[PDB]
Amino acid sequence: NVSLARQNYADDSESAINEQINVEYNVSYVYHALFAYFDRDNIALKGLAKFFKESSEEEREHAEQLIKYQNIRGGRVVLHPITSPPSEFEHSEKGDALYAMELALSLEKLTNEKLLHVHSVADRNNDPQLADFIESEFLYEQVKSIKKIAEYVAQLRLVGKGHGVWHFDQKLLHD
Amino acid sequence: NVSLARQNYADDSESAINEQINVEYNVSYVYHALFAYFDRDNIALKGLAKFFKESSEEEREHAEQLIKYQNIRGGRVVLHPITSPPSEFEHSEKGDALYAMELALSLEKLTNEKLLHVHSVADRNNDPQLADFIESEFLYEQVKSIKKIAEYVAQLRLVGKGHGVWHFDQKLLHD
Amino acid sequence: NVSLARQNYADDSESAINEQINVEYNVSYVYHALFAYFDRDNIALKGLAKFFKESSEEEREHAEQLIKYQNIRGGRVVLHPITSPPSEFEHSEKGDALYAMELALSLEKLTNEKLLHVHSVADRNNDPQLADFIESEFLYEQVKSIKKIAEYVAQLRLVGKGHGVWHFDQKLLHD
Amino acid sequence: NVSLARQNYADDSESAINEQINVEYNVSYVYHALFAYFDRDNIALKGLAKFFKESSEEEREHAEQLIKYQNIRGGRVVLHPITSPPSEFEHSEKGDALYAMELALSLEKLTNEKLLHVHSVADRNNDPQLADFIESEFLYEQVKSIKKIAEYVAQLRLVGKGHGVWHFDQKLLHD
Amino acid sequence: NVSLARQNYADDSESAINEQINVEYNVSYVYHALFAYFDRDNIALKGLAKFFKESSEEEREHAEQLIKYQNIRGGRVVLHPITSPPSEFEHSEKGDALYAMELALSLEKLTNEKLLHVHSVADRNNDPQLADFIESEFLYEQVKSIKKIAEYVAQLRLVGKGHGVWHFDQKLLHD
Amino acid sequence: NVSLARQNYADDSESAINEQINVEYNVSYVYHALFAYFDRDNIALKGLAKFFKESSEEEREHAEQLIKYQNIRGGRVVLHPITSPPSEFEHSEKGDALYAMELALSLEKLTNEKLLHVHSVADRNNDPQLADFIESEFLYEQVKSIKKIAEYVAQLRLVGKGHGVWHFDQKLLHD
Ligand SMILES: [Mg+2]
Ligand SMILES: [Mg+2]
Ligand SMILES: [Mg+2]
Ligand SMILES: [Mg+2]
Ligand SMILES: [Mg+2]
Ligand SMILES: [Mg+2]
Ligand SMILES: [Mg+2]
Ligand SMILES: [Mg+2]
Ligand SMILES: [Mg+2]
Ligand SMILES: [Mg+2]
Repeated sequence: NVSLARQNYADDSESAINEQINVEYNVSYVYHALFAYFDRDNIALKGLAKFFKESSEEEREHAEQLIKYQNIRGGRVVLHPITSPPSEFEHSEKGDALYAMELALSLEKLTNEKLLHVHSVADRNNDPQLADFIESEFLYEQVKSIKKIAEYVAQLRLVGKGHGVWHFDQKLLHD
Repeated sequence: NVSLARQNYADDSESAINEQINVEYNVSYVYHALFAYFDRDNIALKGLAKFFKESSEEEREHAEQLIKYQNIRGGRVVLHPITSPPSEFEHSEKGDALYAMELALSLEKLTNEKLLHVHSVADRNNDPQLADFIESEFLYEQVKSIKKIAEYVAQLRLVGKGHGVWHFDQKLLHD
Repeated sequence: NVSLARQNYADDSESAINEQINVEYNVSYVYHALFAYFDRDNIALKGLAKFFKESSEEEREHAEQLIKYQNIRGGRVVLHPITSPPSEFEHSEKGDALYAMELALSLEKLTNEKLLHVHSVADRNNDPQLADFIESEFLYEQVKSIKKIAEYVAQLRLVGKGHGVWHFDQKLLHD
Repeated sequence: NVSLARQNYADDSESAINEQINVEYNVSYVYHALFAYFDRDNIALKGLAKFFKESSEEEREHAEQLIKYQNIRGGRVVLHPITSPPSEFEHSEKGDALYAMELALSLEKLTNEKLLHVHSVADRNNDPQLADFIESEFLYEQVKSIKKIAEYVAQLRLVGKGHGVWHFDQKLLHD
Repeated sequence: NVSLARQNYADDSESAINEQINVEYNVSYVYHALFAYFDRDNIALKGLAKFFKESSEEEREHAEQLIKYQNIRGGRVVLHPITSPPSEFEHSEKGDALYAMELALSLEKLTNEKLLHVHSVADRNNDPQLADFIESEFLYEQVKSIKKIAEYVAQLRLVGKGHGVWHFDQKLLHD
Repeated sequence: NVSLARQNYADDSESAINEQINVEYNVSYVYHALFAYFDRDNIALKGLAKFFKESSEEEREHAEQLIKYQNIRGGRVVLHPITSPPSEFEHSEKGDALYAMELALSLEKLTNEKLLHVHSVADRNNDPQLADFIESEFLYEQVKSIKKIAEYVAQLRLVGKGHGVWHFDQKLLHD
């Protein structure tokens, strides 16, 4: 029936973790839609495809880590529906590549906002282990990832459409 | 914005592949709910949890392989919603372990049924490349997986609840 | 009682596989009779003996693979009687060696005809996995084996009886 | 067309060796039916299946060794029909595993009885080479195999049906 | 003078294979004309030259594989004329590189159409071995090749004429 | 768009190189027809097949070297049609092997005559680099190949038909 491990773990904290699992899965799914777009033969931006596919795997790993954490604390994992992401990332004015990177950046900042919410739930329930788990396993990697993608945005704006985007994509491919 | 690779690839086949991606993703998600249940401290069947987690990873890799195939043929990948799986796999008369394994078996047979439909879609559109992709990459591995899981069901019925289930789980844990 | 794996597997397909198991065993047994003849001290064609003994092992391995396949699909293996092969392969006009190779060739073509029958049973029962299993695991190796033995027939006809047969046998021995 | 090697080798002994080849082949075939039964998905005793498959291979290698011996002595090898073995080894009161092992034990004792007759055939024809071939290559290995299988029968009676049988099977699987 | 191997091999299948051999040779020859053009000192696109030269060698290897297959099945190889390809691939609007890569794409799709025709001939003559040979040895490699070249077309359109084309060519050279 | 490398390179020399490219391709094609004949299951001369296959590859490599040379000198490669070779090489009185080796000898001496023509075109046009290219890259290998094949003709005449030809062929196979 009941968890024998659960201790100092509030219903609201359990719920916030189940919510964060769903955020990470949904963002993982959008990254996989981004991979599927740039992997098309008529788009053919293989570095962007690779980067978005690796980002999809990374976010799913975050989701799996939170599932494991939930059970460590004795909460119960509830897996919520995963929403259908858009399929098309065409943007004639910005170029598809810059538009996709700007969307990835907004994806990372949304994830960060959600993580900061989990942290506030932990603090208001006096759960220092949950607060530390979020800080040490997610918050620092999240701001590093935000800065990295913001740098890609800046570089894609600098090189311009056409040859420059293709070249930035080759740099992404071989990193 | 049109595929330059696409040839002899019907919209019928394109949609069946997008449906199969969704089937594999949903089955992967159910396997992750099964992992999350047996990973609970009060269930504590580590072999079952490991088997279902690795099954979840395998089904996700099937989805990603079909995504890449779609783009090879010049179809457009559409990622459909992933439905929320059940969280509870308690069953007093069968025991949780036998019940979960019988559910895994029906998951694999449902996947096989969907795969056989994709193959008939290929045949009816005279798409021998798609037919052979399904046969060579999925259909043989699928009947092997169904037999493996039916063997686990038989072994779980033989050893009985309690000590026997825990012992079967340890064997799974070390496979 | 009943197979839990069996799915899309017709009674006629199960029967055709049990029949093919018996074909492979019977051909394996005739190859072993061929080995036993050329291994006689007064025949003393050690390359032919070796080739026929390895062919006997190969065909028995085919029989064992079909037994395993039957259980993978959830059919029930029925092992039918194995017929007594002839013991003597003397042929004064052709020479024993050429006569035995021509018989091996007819053995391989009979096996091929039986395999093509299994395949037709699979197609008429809409069993694409069985059809692919036969194609990918048997049909290609079978035509390669038929061409190889036909080449031995042609070479044995070319070298002629006596010294030439003994020499061709030495070539077979060291391959 | 006559053997130049044959010496002190009675037709009595030649026929007894051809009979022993047939005994080993029939026992090998029964062991393969036992493999095919325990390899079923609803039986799923992998250790038993492996033991019986390796027993089938061992008995076939005995047949092939006797074929080679026949030709060493200058007898003519005759390969007799191999009879269809039973397919079903279900036994509610003993349990399938104990029943099958007791059948294996009687198979080995029947083989031993046949071997002892071949030895008496050698003795009554003053064929000390044949007698010593039987003693050195078969009779000691045969009593060792009978004792090993009688030990398996005793262990299967001790552990009882259900969990115990599955556990004994796992020990067999890792031997 | 007659094939002893030939079995279940229709005259129409033999002809379709001989036609496919000629298609592979003609495509190989056109690739060699593309190599000879981009290897000119005043064109000097080394990566495209290398790619077209390796494509010519691989298409010739396909022709040789089909020759060997014809003899495995016991048909007779007939080698037909290889027609003269164009020598000039100058295109002012598209640029030579994009024009040549679009031409390569249509050559691969033309080969694919002929392969699918051979497949249909095999199906119509109930030749599952020939159907499987085309599927497993040619059709999958062909769709991968078509996607690769369509990706090259997309990249050549993205980078534009002049510096971009030269840069894409360097990428192709070192891959 | 004109060659910037071309220097002291006469139109007649350019044309003689394009003619020689077509000579090597046609000879290569005939060697492939010889391979396809001796690769038949009812001919089964594996050494002759291997020799003619590698001769075909060698002559095609000569053609490609002449293509590269043409571009080094600034001429334009023109690829002419490749005529259809014979498919049958049966000769009852000589035997197929001796007849085919005598045909290869004629092929090599014809190629030699064409090369000596290219050399005389170079001399008439005071093109010492072309003359030296032909001398050092082709003429010496050509007389060595001619002597090699003449030696094969003499050995095939000496061993006679049947066992001798098969034996010579085995020697060729292991060279
Ligand atoms: Mg994350
Ligand atoms: Mg801290
Ligand atoms: Mg799957
Ligand atoms: Mg076989
Ligand atoms: Mg296939
Ligand atoms: Mg024995
Ligand atoms: Mg080439
Ligand atoms: Mg090709
Ligand atoms: Mg040459
Ligand atoms: Mg010189």
